[PDB]
Amino acid sequence: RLILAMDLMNRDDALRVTGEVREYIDTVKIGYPLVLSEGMDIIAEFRKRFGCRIIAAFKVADIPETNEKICRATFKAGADAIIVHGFPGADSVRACLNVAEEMGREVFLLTEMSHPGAEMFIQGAADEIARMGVDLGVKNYVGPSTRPERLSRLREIIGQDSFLISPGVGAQGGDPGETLRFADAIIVGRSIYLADNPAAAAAGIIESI
Amino acid sequence: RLILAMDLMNRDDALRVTGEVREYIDTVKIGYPLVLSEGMDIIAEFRKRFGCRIIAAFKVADIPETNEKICRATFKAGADAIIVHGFPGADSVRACLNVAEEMGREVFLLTEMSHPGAEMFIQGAADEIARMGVDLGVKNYVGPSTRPERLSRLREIIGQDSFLISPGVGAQGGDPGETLRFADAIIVGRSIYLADNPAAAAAGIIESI
Ligand SMILES: O=c1ccn([C@@H]2O[C@H](COP(=O)(O)O)[C@@H](O)[C@H]2O)c(=O)[nH]1
Ligand SMILES: O=c1ccn([C@@H]2O[C@H](COP(=O)(O)O)[C@@H](O)[C@H]2O)c(=O)[nH]1
Ligand SMILES: [Cl-]
Ligand SMILES: [Cl-]
Ligand SMILES: [Cl-]
Ligand SMILES: [Cl-]
Repeated sequence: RLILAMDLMNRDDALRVTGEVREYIDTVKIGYPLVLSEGMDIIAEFRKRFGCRIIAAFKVADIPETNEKICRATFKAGADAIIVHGFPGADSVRACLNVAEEMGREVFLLTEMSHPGAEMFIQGAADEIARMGVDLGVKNYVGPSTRPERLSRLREIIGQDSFLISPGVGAQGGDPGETLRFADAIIVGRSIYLADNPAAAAAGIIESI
Repeated sequence: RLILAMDLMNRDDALRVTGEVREYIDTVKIGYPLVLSEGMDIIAEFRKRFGCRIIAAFKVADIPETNEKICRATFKAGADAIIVHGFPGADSVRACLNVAEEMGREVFLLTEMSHPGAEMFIQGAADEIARMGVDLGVKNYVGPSTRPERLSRLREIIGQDSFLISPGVGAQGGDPGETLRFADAIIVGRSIYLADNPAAAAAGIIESI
């Protein structure tokens, strides 16, 4: 129920930390901080080295045509799933779903974000973004640990069978236990990778879980 | 280090047994007995239901053009890797490697088989099939548990970094421990799925390992 957000930017440190906490996870979320610094080949290296599932945290938010290209490159690189923003609309999300279907991969729909600014425009559209996901057949979602009442509403819309993961635990203020009342898994980055002992930090989260 | 060969033909029994032994594995080898009976959709169902890696045991052995089509359908269905026969030659293997590269997936090269008949024609070509794999850049191989001296020779050719899995353990007479002196993982089918208590059978193998 714990996903590591590996946002370190240098390959050596990323490999060190991921290896140290491998026993407490099986899924690593890799995003642009690491990929832009070390290249897309890092995805296949991680998948092979650690035998974990890899979720690409690219939160695609372009027009349909470009979203298709990004998804294809991401799955070609070996990612098991890609996170997609829902605010750009149904056609942009459908483009990602089409490529995931073609390549036997998964799409996670980001519905409401965890940072303070998410309240400005995203929050007001979040319920509709989640309903759009349900209408499109999306089965994997991302919602905020920092707002459990919003996480509850998201779970209500997507149902119990849908898979929901949630960032914002630790550094941003979210609580593991409270978040897991609604999400199937929690995403944790800094609380683990910036810790003096990442393995102990992960173990401590697991214990409370 | 244990891969389940799930060759039961009915979905209910396959799901039952795989769920019962899930804690002892993380990789399931699915082949034609199950796929032809329940459809290719069973691959994605297993991947989702159990969160395990899926190796498609199709041992592709056609001309390049057809091998390409089979590999594409297999990866579209969600398989993480596909097993390919090496006896048909380099072009047939290259066709599979090309699709695996396009889709961010893996190819396992079957070099020598485990049954008695493998001594008739395959064994005499096995060393060369393995060398061909090395020349083509193959990093994943399949060799026989029933002939550890042959498994040793295969390991010698492919090197220590290559990943080697081995069927023939249990029902066919192979030994877990002896096989693991050379292979990274053992494939076990009947000894587990036909057992009165599959979980206990898997646990017993794990203990001896
Ligand atoms: O609404 C969202 C969507 C994505 N992330 C991402 O999830 C991770 C959370 O990291 P951290 O705050 O645990 O360090 C980071 O990769 C971050 O970009 C959020 O934090 N909130
Ligand atoms: O040389 C080979 C190649 C493949 N398999 C396959 O590996 C599995 C071994 O099953 P079992 O003998 O443990 O039941 C089966 O799916 C079988 O088709 C072998 O046994 N030997
Ligand atoms: Cl993300
Ligand atoms: Cl972004
Ligand atoms: Cl096989
Ligand atoms: Cl066959």
